[PDB]
Amino acid sequence: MRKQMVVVRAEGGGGINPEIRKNEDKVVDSVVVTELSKNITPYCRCWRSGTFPLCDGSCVKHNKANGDNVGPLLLKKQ
Amino acid sequence: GINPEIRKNEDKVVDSVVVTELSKNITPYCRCWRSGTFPLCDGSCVKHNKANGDNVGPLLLKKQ
Ligand code: FES
Ligand code: FES
Repeated sequence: MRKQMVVVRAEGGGGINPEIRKNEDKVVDSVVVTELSKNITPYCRCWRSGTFPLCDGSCVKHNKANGDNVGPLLLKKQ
Repeated sequence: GINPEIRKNEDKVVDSVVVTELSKNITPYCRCWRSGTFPLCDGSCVKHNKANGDNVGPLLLKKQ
């Protein structure tokens, strides 16, 4: 959408992940659950985190800008 | 927007998993907000990806 080479990604389209790992056929991440170190580890469901697949709070910025309500998955040891 | 309809009465939709409670060897959790079994993945991602030229997929929680 909007070619200047540079493609400006204007508007919407149907997608939800404009930027992350676009070279991958399908972005899947795996967690072997015994590898968790903290009691609670938040995982990103918004495709905006700078530490994706972890949540860095970018969801907060996305929600306010877009009138959305997404948030992370909390993996808990206990 | 990312989430069309899930739990709009919540200003921020968060789910928790106590990993010792998982039953399947690999349990897929939805990151696309299209699953009919959200927060689980039911493969709606695949249809979404095809329809919208996207490449999103689940988080897989594995025992081994
Ligand atoms: S940064 Fe994506 S869910 Fe928090
Ligand atoms: S149904 Fe949403 S990630 Fe598979």
